[PDB]
Amino acid sequence: SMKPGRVTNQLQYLHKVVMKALWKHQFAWPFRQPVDAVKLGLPDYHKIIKQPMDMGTIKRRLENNYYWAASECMQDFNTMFTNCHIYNKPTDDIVLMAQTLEKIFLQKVASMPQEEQEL
Repeated sequence: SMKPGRVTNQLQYLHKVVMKALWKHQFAWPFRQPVDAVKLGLPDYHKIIKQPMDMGTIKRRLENNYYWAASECMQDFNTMFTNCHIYNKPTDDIVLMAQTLEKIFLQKVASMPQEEQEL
């Protein structure tokens, strides 16, 4: 991080509303921790996916006031979702799970405060 972490109204919303809804969802389980490509038998995962990202990592970052700005957290979420769409076959079950979470993410983000302020 070039910037210190802090708390903004948008980051607090991403934590207390958006992550709260996503973490507990029944389709969250493939996304709660980093992909372990050896354990899962995915030998080219790290050749294909340049920036792994997962909700466990995002949740820890939110808990530890890691982020400087909400866009940084948003970028992490969209990287996680994109990695799934890129790596997986369109017919893989995990793609449906990611799509379901994306819809929830978008629905919650639609009610986030739209001007960012430090707390």
